Amino acid sequence: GLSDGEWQQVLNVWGKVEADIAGHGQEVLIRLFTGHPETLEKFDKFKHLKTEAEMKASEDLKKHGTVVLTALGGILKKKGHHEAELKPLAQSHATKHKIPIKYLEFISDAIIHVLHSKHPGDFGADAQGAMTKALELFRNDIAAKYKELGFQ
Ligand code: HEM
Repeated sequence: GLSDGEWQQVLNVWGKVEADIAGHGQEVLIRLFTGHPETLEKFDKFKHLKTEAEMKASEDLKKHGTVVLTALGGILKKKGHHEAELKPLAQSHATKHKIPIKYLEFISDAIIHVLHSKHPGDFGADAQGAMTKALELFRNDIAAKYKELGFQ
């Protein structure tokens, strides 16, 4: 649960992401893949990427980064009222993609990392606190659907 002030910060920070959704999406995925190589194995269409240079050069990775952050932004803009939006994502990630919740923790931290990297000094303490809570909420609601499905 976030306060309205906190949601306001989240959506303020998100305005930064939306000015360049593909650049942000790209850097998030790269941070995930390089920080946690086992995650790369879950993508049949990225598993070929051996080096970070190849990742940076991949237009399809940038494309998918856009898809991911477009979906996350859709969800964030609901300010917690995201059941309809989140349920299909939980179900596809549990049943088709088979993504353990640990990896959603990974990408959550990666988003925080990227925001500091692209906006040093422009991502204050309050903003980090709000974004972190929002990603925890997102993660926690997915976690509930995972439990329901018996997925580890
Ligand atoms: C903020 C977190 C995430 C969001 C918003 C998100 C969103 C999406 C969306 C919208 C799709 C396409 C529709 C679908 O298949 O349901 C997708 C596909 C996929 N996601 Fe996620 N995702 C997230 C995190 C992750 C993580 C952490 C992993 C793995 C470590 C992952 C693995 C995949 C894979 C393997 C696909 C299918 C890719 C393909 O073959 O086209 N996702 N994701």
